[PDB]
Amino acid sequence: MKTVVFAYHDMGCLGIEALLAAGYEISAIFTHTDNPGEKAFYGSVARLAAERGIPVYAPDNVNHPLWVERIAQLSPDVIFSFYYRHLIYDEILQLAPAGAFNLHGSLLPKYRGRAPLNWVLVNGETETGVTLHRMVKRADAGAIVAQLRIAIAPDDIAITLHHKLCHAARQLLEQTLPAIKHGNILEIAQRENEATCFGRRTPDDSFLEWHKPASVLHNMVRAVADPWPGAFSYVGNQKFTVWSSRVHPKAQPGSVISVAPLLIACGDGALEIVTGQAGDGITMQGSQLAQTLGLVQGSRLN
Ligand SMILES: N[C@H]1CO[C@H](OP(=O)(O)OP(=O)(O)OC[C@H]2O[C@@H](n3ccc(=O)[nH]c3=O)[C@H](O)[C@@H]2O)[C@H](O)[C@H]1O
Ligand SMILES: Cc1ccc(/N=C/[C@@H]2CNC3=NC(N)=NC(=O)C3N2C=O)cc1
Repeated sequence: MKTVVFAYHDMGCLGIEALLAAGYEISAIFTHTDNPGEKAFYGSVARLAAERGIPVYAPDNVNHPLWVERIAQLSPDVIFSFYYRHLIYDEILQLAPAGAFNLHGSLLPKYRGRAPLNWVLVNGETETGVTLHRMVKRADAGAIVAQLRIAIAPDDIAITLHHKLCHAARQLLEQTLPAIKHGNILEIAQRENEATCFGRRTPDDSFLEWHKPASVLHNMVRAVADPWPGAFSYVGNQKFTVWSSRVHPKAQPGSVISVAPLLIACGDGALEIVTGQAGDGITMQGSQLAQTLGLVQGSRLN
């Protein structure tokens, strides 16, 4: 079976890895260029393809006609997206007779959209999953071919959850790809009244507002802990990042209760800044972070 593939990130790499094991011919892979703001810790889909002799591109707009045209000539039987970031129109999606699929890290139709890895940790979800589905004009909405559910633990952060999502993702593809290759899918439409959609995330989305409950602020620390861009606050004009934290069950919110442990009063309870860095400084424990910041007992953040 012949395939053209749209992939990036660790999921991109495992997807391609799974396609090749299961015995497909990946005729070409589309991907993206890396960006300076996003710590690139993950597998490179472009290195993967080169490694295996597959043609690889990263056009900013795959939906431009010339690209539609090169894709149509490759005669993809099936189309696979694994963690690609832009929409692929119905023109490219129609070109595959056996159809097109996407692999997505959520219990669809919950957490459609972007960065569900991170969104579920922000919202303090106790479980999540991986879904493989028909890829249609409308984002993350086509019929579900398979789904594997996995539990989020309280001590989990973005990096630990991501490796569980990838582990789950590879299994899903072992449990799915032969069936797709042979012509044997139970696809079920997604239930629209259950659906949720969460949008694009930026570093600025992890600003810490200390009027919130601590466990809310703690779940933001967890959702973008390193290698994500880190939840942050300010001391004066000084930005500083909270890399890891701990909820500790009469100081007003955003006030430094103690500086060792470095403990900030929130709206409800208190959050311990276990580790953090000031501006572009090195990472340190919280007691040291205070000293560098000039924080004292009773200091006010924004
Ligand atoms: N099917 C979806 C599955 O999740 C992917 O998320 P993504 O890989 O993070 O990619 P993206 O949404 O584009 O977001 C990444 C950008 O967003 C930044 N980001 C991501 C999460 C977050 O919590 N904060 C943040 O700033 C990253 O640093 C980077 O700049 C894709 O959204 C879809 O493929
Ligand atoms: C705002 C936004 C923008 C893009 C997006 N997902 C893009 C990604 C990549 N390309 C896709 N192509 C198609 N035709 N359908 C999909 O569901 C797609 N996606 C599914 O993960 C999700 C939300």
